[PDB]
Amino acid sequence: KVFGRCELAAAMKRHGLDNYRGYSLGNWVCAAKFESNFNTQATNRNTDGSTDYGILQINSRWWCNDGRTPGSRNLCNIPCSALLSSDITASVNCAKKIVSDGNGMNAWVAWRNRCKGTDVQAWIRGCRL
Ligand SMILES: [Cl-]
Ligand SMILES: [Cl-]
Ligand SMILES: [Cl-]
Ligand SMILES: [Cl-]
Ligand SMILES: [Cl-]
Ligand SMILES: [Cl-]
Ligand SMILES: [Cl-]
Ligand code: NA
Repeated sequence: KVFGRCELAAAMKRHGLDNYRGYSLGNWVCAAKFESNFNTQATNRNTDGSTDYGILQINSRWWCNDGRTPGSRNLCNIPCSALLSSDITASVNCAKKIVSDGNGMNAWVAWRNRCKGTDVQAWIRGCRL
């Protein structure tokens, strides 16, 4: 599924991400824009052989099981394929665990490089939330 900007903002709010660990909804929408372009089916292989899955590009190295990432963990206790669903529940639940892990949204390198410190409220501007 390819979400619209306000459509995803609304879904993220419905699943309790807005202001989760103090990160306003525009931070989460900005992260999703640069990680996946709002596409739930986005996948990207990392040089180390791990893979990033879904709207928030969650990595098989730590967070999900894809059966092909040696020495990895599955801390969200999910198959990485669950992160590609049109329903964002599994991605949101796993993202809440990641952002609680100690470095907040810095875990998302695209958030640190493209969203951090910017006018992230622009991402929810005009949205009926
Ligand atoms: Cl957009
Ligand atoms: Cl915001
Ligand atoms: Cl594995
Ligand atoms: Cl594990
Ligand atoms: Cl599995
Ligand atoms: Cl959803
Ligand atoms: Cl933080
Ligand atoms: Na894994």
